[PDB]
Amino acid sequence: SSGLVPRGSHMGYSATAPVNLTRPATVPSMDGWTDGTGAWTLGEGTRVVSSDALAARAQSLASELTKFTDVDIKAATGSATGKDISLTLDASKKAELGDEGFKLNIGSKGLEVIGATDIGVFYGTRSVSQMLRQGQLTLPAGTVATKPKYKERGATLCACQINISTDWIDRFLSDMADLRLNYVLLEMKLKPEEDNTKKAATWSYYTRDDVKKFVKKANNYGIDVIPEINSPGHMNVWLENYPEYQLADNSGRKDPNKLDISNPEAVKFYKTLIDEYDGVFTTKYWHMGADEYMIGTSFDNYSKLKTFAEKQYGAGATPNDAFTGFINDIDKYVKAKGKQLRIWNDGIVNTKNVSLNKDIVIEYWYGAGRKPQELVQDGYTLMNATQALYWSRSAQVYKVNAARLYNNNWNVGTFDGGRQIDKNYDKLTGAKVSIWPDSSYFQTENEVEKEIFDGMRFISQMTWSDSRPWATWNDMKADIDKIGYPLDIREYDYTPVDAGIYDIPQLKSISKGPWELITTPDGYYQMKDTVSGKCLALFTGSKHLDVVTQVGARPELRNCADVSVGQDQRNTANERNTQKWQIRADKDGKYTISPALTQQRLAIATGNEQNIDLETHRPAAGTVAQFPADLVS
Ligand SMILES: CC(=O)NC[C@@H]1[C@@H](O[C@@H]2O[C@H](CO)[C@H](O)[C@H](O)[C@H]2O)[C@H](O)[C@H]2[C@@H](O)CCN21
Repeated sequence: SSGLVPRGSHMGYSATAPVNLTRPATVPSMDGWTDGTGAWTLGEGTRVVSSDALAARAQSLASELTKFTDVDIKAATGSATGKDISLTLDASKKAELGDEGFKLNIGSKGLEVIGATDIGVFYGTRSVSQMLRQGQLTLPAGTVATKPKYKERGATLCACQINISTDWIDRFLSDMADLRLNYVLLEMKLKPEEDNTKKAATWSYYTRDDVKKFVKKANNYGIDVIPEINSPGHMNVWLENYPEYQLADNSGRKDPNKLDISNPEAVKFYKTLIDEYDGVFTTKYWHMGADEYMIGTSFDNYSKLKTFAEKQYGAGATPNDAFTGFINDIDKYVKAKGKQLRIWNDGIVNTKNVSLNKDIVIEYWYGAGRKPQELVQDGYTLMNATQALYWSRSAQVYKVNAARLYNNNWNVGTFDGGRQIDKNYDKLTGAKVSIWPDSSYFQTENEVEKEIFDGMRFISQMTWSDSRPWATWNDMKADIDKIGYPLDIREYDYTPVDAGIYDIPQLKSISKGPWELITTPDGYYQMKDTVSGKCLALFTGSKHLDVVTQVGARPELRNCADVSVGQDQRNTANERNTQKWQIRADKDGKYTISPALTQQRLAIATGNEQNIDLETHRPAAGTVAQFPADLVS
């Protein structure tokens, strides 16, 4: 017989270790590891030891490691033993480590993590968590120091028109932290509450309380959450109810997507929104978008902007000048609030009388138009937001192919359309992936989460390490899978109730029930009415992005769709996903039911809910309808 038995190494340091014991992988990679003698084992009695200042980081790391390892790991202050993980903040090491980098020393003093900042220590602890959560509790001795090549590393998350649940955003933020990603551009609506903007409080929106909460979580993770309110284009969700601010074409037809930048009350409305955001985001940036103002048309159809340009910026001024002038004016405005402005690059147009301010960060996604190398020559600060790093729920042209990018040698200087710039350009800030909803019924947010996994690891690797230590993408993939999600994602209770037969009094206006609940692979439920044999759907109402956003829309019974299939079944996506329901448990015990696509909450209508949509249609009082959570708590 083989005699196979667990090795069962003693906890702490051992001078003996096999020469080729695996060093568990991390993402980002920690390049330039220097091997030392022996190995260190996490085991019974191992503690995370730190100063008082780092106590919170130590306690959190101990708790997490206890969960992953099944060993009771406690935090402590005072002296560390070779059994222990030590956290050290040494701010004198800024040259070696920078604002975000860290050093690991693994040896007879235990596992030491050193950073020059709180975020640095935290980022070192992410590698420690990654290394210890792969079923191996012995780590080869040695040392490494690592810091990110680029300062901004992250994602555009367009939580726009449709709502991305705050629970999803919290998970997203935990995933970003695991991956040492420090940037999220969040295009979203913060619920407008002043008399002069409140008619734009249509769904999707986020409450001030909800934003304050995820910004606080982000900041603890070293993540800069930058808001975007796109302007002067893509303004439908803001101007629908304010036709007075919409731009009319030569024939007098207004577009709810277009802000009239010649109307000073329209510009003031935009600035009012900036002021509303300022109370809840902590970032020093403002992103105003400036993409696709004239999509589906041209400035020739808006002669009024030419007229405005000439008045404002002198004879010969063009609509491009007026557009750039609006950008420069928003720059002036947010600077005076201590912020730096950011735009999308298609906002950079050929001007005559006005020139675009060079203190504006350019996030470059669109390679038609002024080329990267040209902007380099100009001296602009640039972030790589290539379309190669896009996902869309509906536009299948936009699915990140991490394999292809890894194998083809993309790096952060590889701008849109494969146009290379010097990756060491001293004003290249970094790079990001971008997560766009577009026609939104094709994929649930949970399917989005599954799909983006590989691409998030790819961008993490190339923005921090800018190296390819895995021989191929497939080698990377095997290690990223072994590393897995951070604790918070593993803990999220996607489906808190068992499949089965339920009485659901909230649904009595639809059927007396009972209801058969079954779970879906994306972490939702289908709810079948045992009376009619049909399934509950949120199907009907006014939409944005082909998803029902109408506050007060009522659910309905429809023939049962097959909820067991994946997102490649595009032909049935709408019937399927309109039949998916998210069930959450209260603090504590009570359950809420939300349409998976809309992320509003079912409630019995009282007739006292207050919202712009409800001024013009209300569900019959006492019937069950969807509402944003803030109108029904
Ligand atoms: C920078 C970006 O690529 N802009 C152009 C478009 C994206 O447009 C956004 O669409 C969302 C809704 O999905 C918002 O309305 C936002 O204001 C727009 O900027 C679009 O998502 C994406 C891809 O479809 C391809 C082109 N970009």
